Amino acid sequence: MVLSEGEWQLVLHVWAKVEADVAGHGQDILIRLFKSHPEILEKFDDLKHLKTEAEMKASEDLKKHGVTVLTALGAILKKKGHHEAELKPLAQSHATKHKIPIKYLEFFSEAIIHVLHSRHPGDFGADAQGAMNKALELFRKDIAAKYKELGY
Ligand code: HEM
Repeated sequence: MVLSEGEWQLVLHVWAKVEADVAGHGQDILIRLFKSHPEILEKFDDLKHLKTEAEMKASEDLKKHGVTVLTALGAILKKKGHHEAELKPLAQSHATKHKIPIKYLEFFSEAIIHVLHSRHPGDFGADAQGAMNKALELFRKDIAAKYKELGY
């Protein structure tokens, strides 16, 4: 699958709203993800004790993890599908060290999309919704293949 330049433009236009407050979006996305999927919280040894929303918002460690994922994903999206080099070390760490099943990445994509609908609807209309679905599907397809390429 291959996105048009117009689709990438819609993706990166709403992504620019995320990067206006990366830490705040990271908190929102991760808190949504951890509440929807408590099994994912269990994968973070430094976070897995967290329970309340106030506790999650107070955690400097959670905030750092939100910045790390959104910064890496932003760099990948700006490759507009030419992301082989970026996906290799991510597959290695997430498959073999963090032990993240591939389906968890779909739950992360769902949390991104939920936060974009809530925060930035004026930049997330019908066309941009479709384009973001496609960009995250392409990311998931390609990283799932990288998981397999490493034997996981
Ligand atoms: C449900 C989805 C995911 C889970 C559960 C997960 C889990 C983790 C964990 C446990 C760590 C190690 C944290 C630490 O102890 O310092 C980590 C690191 C990291 N994650 Fe994720 N991750 C997910 C998705 C992603 C995605 C989609 C990206 C980028 C597009 C990403 C980028 C990173 C980066 C850059 C690091 C630091 C370096 C590395 O270990 O590769 N993560 N992740």
